[PDB]
Amino acid sequence: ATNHNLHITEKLEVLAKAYSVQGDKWRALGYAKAINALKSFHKPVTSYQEACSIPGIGKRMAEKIIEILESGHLRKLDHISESVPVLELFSNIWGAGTKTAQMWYQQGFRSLEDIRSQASLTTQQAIGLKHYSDFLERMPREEATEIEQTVQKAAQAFNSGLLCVACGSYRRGKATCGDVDVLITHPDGRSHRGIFSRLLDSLRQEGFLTDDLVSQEENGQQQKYLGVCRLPGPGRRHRRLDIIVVPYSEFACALLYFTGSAHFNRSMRALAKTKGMSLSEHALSTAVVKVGPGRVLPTPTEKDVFRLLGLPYREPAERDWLEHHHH
DNA sequence: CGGCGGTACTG
DNA sequence: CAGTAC
DNA sequence: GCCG
Ligand SMILES: Nc1ccn([C@@H]2CS[C@H](COP(=O)(O)OP(=O)(O)OP(=O)(O)O)O2)c(=O)n1
Ligand SMILES: [Ca+2]
Ligand SMILES: [Ca+2]
Ligand SMILES: [Ca+2]
Ligand SMILES: [Ca+2]
Ligand SMILES: [Ca+2]
Ligand SMILES: [Ca+2]
Ligand SMILES: [Ca+2]
Repeated sequence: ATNHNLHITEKLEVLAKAYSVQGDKWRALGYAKAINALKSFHKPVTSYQEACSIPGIGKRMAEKIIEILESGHLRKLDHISESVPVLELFSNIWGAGTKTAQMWYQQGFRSLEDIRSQASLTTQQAIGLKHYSDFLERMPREEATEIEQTVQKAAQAFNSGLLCVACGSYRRGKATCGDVDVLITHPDGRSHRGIFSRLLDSLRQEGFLTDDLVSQEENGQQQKYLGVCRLPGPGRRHRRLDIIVVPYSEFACALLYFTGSAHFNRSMRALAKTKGMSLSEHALSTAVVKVGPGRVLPTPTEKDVFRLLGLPYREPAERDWLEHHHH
């Protein structure tokens, strides 16, 4: 775009973070939409009226946008609770969300050392905690490619016809990635089955996977792996890796889901529901509603899902937000 | 005013 | 079930 | 927070 309201969005984002770490998620959702709407606007907002006219912006947000626009900052930023930056710190641990972070706060911890030395930690959070720094860093797009190639090469050693694709921010074209998302399927509709057993064992053998966060290996029909990998060679960081294995008939919906963004996926699914459909990572489904399951519409490609939702195909680089348009 | 995406693990 | 995650 |  070119954010024409940069000075405004900066400040609303601080505020938004604050609700977000305090656990006030709907409020934080509201801020995020407004903020995207400001960023995409053709010009600096100049009037309260013009602010309210924007979908995503109502009275309370227009008051703020205006106050910032005239007076040059936002009072409310100097009343944010002091606990917020601790709650953010604790929430940046993988596996600890706002509840854990609040529990730790009421136990009086205020730093990661208070966490290590005294807090009770789930298995996941202990892993989250020891890799705190590495997991906060975004990786270059090129390290993501090598991670994906590792997973793919290990998969094709078992079956050369297996399809592997990196999704997430990578597929949306970004320069850096918070974590790598790999989608595996097989066009024969069948040989995706039992992959995780073999694939995980192989990736552990040569030391690439260093920890597992979610991986239900008791289940032969396991569909997801969330864990931690590390490319070989000196000084490499530990990275988050997510792998999903799906049947080929689910490929377009899984691809769409895994490409995201999160906000994009939410809006798509909200749209589907407005049309008596249901959109998931597994399928797009018609005639919903206790509720009734409705039937799967076949969707051999992502274009089919867009078409059935009455939208034009959206290129992966333009899937940051649904309500963001224009070539 | 109530709804705000739909689903998969963990414990 | 609540919590966290994708 | 905003929307229907
Ligand atoms: N709450 C969520 C989270 C993710 N998603 C979907 C499924 S996984 C895909 C990408 O999500 P990630 O959290 O890896 O974000 P991105 O890849 O966009 O960015 P970075 O990893 O931060 O580079 O989005 C979702 O539908 N709902
Ligand atoms: Ca509006
Ligand atoms: Ca966390
Ligand atoms: Ca590939
Ligand atoms: Ca991810
Ligand atoms: Ca990602
Ligand atoms: Ca396990
Ligand atoms: Ca309310």
